[PDB]
Amino acid sequence: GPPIKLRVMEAYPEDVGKGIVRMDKASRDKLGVSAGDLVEIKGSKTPIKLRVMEAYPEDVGKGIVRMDKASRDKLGVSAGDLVEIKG
Ligand SMILES: [Cl-]
Ligand SMILES: [Cl-]
Ligand SMILES: [Cl-]
Repeated sequence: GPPIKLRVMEAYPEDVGKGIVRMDKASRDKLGVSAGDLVEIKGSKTPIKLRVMEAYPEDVGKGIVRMDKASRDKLGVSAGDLVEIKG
């Protein structure tokens, strides 16, 4: 559906090495996606796809997505950057 911009932040250690993105309900609902769906994320390198998982309560309403450093490096983005996401 429509793309949205979200601030990428580092995965909690619990989630390092899972090909996932933690996204909150407002973000998922704007994108039209569910947990388990793949989303495409754009950065300075070529885009990647990650699997949506429900945000942690600590992060709800903050406009962020969490993904691990391997994902950010593959995207050519840093923690704190805005990234474009699309379902
Ligand atoms: Cl998982
Ligand atoms: Cl959520
Ligand atoms: Cl590189």
